[PDB]
Amino acid sequence: ETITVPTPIKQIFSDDAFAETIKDNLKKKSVTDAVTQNELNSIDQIIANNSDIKSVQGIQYLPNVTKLFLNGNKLTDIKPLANLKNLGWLFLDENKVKDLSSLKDLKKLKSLSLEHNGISDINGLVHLPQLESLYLGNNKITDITVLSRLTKLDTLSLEDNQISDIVPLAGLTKLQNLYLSKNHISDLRALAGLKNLDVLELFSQECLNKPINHQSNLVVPNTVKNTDGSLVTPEIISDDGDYEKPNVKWHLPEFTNEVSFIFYQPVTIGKAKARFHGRVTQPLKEVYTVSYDVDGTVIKTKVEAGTRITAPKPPTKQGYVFKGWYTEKNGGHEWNFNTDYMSGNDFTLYAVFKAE
Repeated sequence: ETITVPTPIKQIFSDDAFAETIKDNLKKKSVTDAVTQNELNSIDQIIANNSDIKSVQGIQYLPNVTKLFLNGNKLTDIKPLANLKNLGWLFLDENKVKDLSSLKDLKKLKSLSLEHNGISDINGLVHLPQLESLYLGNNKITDITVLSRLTKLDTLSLEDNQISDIVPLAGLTKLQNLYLSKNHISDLRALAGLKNLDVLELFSQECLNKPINHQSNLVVPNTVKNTDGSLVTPEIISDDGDYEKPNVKWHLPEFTNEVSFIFYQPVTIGKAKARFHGRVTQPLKEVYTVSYDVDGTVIKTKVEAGTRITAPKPPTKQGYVFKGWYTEKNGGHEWNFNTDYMSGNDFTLYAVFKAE
């Protein structure tokens, strides 16, 4: 990883955009100009944001780089970084970098920015417990279990992700700046002990409940909790709903597949002021009851409209032969379970028998 003769910049740095970056850093006239290892050793910092760079191949010949600004490029592989032992600041916003394993030996890294990279798996960050700043906004992260090992972070941005479980942050008492907006957070109890916060953002939380059946009189528990576990009063409720603590209630005379409510709660933690803001969405299934009548005795089961009915075990009446399930006791037509789907209303099916 060392050149032994003067070598043109373009020969080492194969990406045309990155070659111009080295030329400009060294104040050279052309990417064809020859450079020496002593000149490469002199590079402490590279600033090449928004420069259409696809590859940093060649950077492994720069042992003394401590600061690397590469926001807004087209990078995917970062393996050439693997042995830059003195790298302290790495900014890789707006790329497509997913293989964080190349970072595992960068033990002097103090600041890491990886926003807008499509990342979901951050487990590779376990090898960087010394990090002080971490920017992971605009990604697809759900599991932040690993962050309990990052006990040196004072700055953490996780905004615009898919996080619901923030329990791994509870012990990270060094945090001073914490950006968590645009996530799925409904329970702030994990934040209660972060007494050193100065800046906190908690806006636009989208919280999705598991679906329940639609009913005429609907009750859904309020699941939004402050740092002390207390319920956050809804800011506004859809469909003319009302808040009857601890439950939100609606009268829905006609079926609808969703209700929702928005919440707002001012929050103070340590010296930090924040606005806890978000929406809880409740999907609803339209279910009705099939009643099976067997000579006056009925069993009822609930079935979603538009789905197939599972036929019950047929009744066995001595001296007769079961013929089918009919829409009326005396008369009507027979229900065909393989092709007729549950209707949008309650109804009864009647067992009919015939003589031997």
